[PDB]
Amino acid sequence: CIAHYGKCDGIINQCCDPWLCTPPIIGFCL
Repeated sequence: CIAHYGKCDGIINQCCDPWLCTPPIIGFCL
């Protein structure tokens, strides 16, 4: 479910950790 602080597919904010994927498109979950 997306690597730690790793980029996301974009429209899919399914980032387990650390918290959420923001921004959604072209961003990293922190």
